[PDB]
Amino acid sequence: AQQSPYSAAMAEQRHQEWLRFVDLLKNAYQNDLHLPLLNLFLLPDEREALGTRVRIVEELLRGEMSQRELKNELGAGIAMITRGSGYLKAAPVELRQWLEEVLLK
Amino acid sequence: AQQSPYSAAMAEQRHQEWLRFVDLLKNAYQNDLHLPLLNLFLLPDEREALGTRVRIVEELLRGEMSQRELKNELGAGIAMITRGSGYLKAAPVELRQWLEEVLLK
Ligand SMILES: O=C(O)Cc1c[nH]c2ccccc12
Ligand SMILES: O=C(O)Cc1c[nH]c2ccccc12
Repeated sequence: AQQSPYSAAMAEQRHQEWLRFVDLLKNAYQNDLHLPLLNLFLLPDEREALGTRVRIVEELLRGEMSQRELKNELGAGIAMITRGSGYLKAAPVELRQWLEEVLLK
Repeated sequence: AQQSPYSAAMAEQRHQEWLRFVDLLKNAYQNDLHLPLLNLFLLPDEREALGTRVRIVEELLRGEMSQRELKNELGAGIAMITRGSGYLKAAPVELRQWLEEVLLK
């Protein structure tokens, strides 16, 4: 319907594969195997990017850090700030409010 | 290139930033917010890569697919298979045993 069968079939396969990762990691957390699982599946630079993205989201929500501090401290230029801001705007409000509670105390 | 206090301090700061993401995601799984959280923090191509890496690891552990089949079906050339094989060999025994259990049924 929304996609032609070739595109739909590939998208469904990718969706199943993504959820398989999500469920594997879900159970790894319950078994205290999440740290080595994430070391296996994410490269060091990918893990660093995730740590830095959390700080970018935190500082965007907090509102105190300047654009130039975002670049110099977190490597986030104008375009990245605009993309990150867009992701926050697109997220469910419930997630955004939860992030505020957890990341901002 | 023996580590200096400067480099050690920055490495520990990056480590704490990574653990902060890990804990944030742990708590999102507990509140059923992991799916929107992962859409915020990972780009689509990064999510696809994680889904494909799970299949690569599964098929490496199962040992049935050939190198040509891994390339054709999963996009994993010989260099990536060598890296992935090395990550599995370096994983802690508890993780390798668990992955064999859950990925191979
Ligand atoms: O080595 C890479 O290019 C990325 C990567 C990270 N973890 C992996 C597990 C299996 C296959 C590839 C990867
Ligand atoms: O847009 C990017 O360059 C990657 C990215 C994904 N989620 C983010 C959240 C905050 C800042 C950057 C990103």
